[PDB]
Amino acid sequence: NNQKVIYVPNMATKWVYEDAARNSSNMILHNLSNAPIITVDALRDETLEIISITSLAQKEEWLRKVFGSGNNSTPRSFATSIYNNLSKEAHKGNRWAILYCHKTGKSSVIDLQR
Amino acid sequence: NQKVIYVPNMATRSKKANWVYEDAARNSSNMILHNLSNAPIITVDALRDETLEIISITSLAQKEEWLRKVFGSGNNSTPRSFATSIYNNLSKEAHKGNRWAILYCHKTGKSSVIDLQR
Repeated sequence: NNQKVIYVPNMATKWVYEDAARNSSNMILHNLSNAPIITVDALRDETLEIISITSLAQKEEWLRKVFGSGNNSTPRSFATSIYNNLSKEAHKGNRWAILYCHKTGKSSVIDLQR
Repeated sequence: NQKVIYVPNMATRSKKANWVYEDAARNSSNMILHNLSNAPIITVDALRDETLEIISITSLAQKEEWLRKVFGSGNNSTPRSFATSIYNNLSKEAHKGNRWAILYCHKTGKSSVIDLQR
């Protein structure tokens, strides 16, 4: 039942660790279970990557990286819609969105507070 | 029943769509939540934010590149031994095929979800 908790000490600086850590994971599972699920037909691997590691805080940089360039660009209306959806969820004070790509069958967890 | 939101990409279609999404997105997400519910939790006393953010976005595939990215700023004061220990614990889980780990900082209570298969 209990999730494995692995304490990793820092030499420069246990039931208590385990309790706090399990409570944290459980809170995330709770919030994740209420997160919106954004669904798209297809996403380039590179696009999903940049979305999965890029802060929403600078809108133009997010768009610039997601729009990409030239022959390998991502449609602007489509990228922009993804941003506004993610951003809307973020501004509600919430941390998570799930991004599902049908072509791939793959879901990814997006941290909106990155 | 979380909200499902379809974002269309007409530039890539012959024809406008077309509930298959609305239902399949739900299923893959349920599978995610289930696996995450059981993901190992790596817990540390504290971690510099600079180091947390890099760990949360970096592949475990190559250890030397991971360390390279973690200390890329030349100004990261996280002890190298501590960073390496975190890598080894994360890697061990990733080697099992596990997609997910939670990284939890007890000092702050800050908790991040780690994709172990970047």
